[PDB]
Amino acid sequence: EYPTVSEIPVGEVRLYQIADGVWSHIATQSFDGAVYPSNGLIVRDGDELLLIDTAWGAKNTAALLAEIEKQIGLPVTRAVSTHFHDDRVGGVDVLRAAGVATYASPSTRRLAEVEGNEIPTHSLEGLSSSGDAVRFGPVELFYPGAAHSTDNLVVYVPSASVLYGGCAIYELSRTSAGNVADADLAEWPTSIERIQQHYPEAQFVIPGHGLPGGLDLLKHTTNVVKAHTNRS
Ligand SMILES: Fc1ccc(CSCCn2c(-c3ccccc3)n[nH]c2=S)cc1
Ligand SMILES: [Zn+2]
Ligand SMILES: [Zn+2]
Ligand SMILES: [Zn+2]
Repeated sequence: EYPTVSEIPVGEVRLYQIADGVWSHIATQSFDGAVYPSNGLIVRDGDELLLIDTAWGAKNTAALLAEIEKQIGLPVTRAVSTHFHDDRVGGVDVLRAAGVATYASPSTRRLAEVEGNEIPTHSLEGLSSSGDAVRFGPVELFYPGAAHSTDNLVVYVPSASVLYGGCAIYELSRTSAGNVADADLAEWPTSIERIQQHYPEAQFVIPGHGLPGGLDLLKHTTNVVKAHTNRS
């Protein structure tokens, strides 16, 4: 019942209830004549919502907000982008125009600036060192160290045991490394181990793209990263 590319018109968003007061959002985007799904997180914060990641661009992001307004009907007051690439910050202006406070680490803000990407307004302090964790309302934010990118964060919802790995975690179907231009291949397995050691109790693991699963997505990503490392 998890939405895939074939059930999502490009420009539309679906929401998927993972657990109580936790949803993934699913959008699609064309890239290089391919069509990819993309996940984000929505977490109930009392009477308001915390959004994790944009829906990969302004049009998708406006559809996401409209879809939240329709299906949940609670206001999105804050949003966190998990790394500086366009699939996570693309649409930050749309959120901002709708009165959402947008957040990212100084690391992510710096890299987005350098990249010429949209720049979330507010800064998340205390994530600069590997293994750093900080509370952000109904979630914990964790910097495991460099993986898909030097700045990538993961999000844990303690109340629901939902780990959102963002693009540092691959779904099981993805058997080869994705787009690794900005990755730290050498540090990626160690960063996944930090996630393993810090959240052994996670029941649900949501990858940045594709199907959710359990904690084996961590070991899976390790396996894939290592196979890529050994390309010859
Ligand atoms: F099977 C697959 C293969 C690759 C992906 C990733 S599609 C690329 C998304 N992306 C991007 C991106 C940003 C802007 C334009 C294109 C890709 N930056 N970081 C990441 S992750 C997903 C599923
Ligand atoms: Zn990326
Ligand atoms: Zn503000
Ligand atoms: Zn991604």
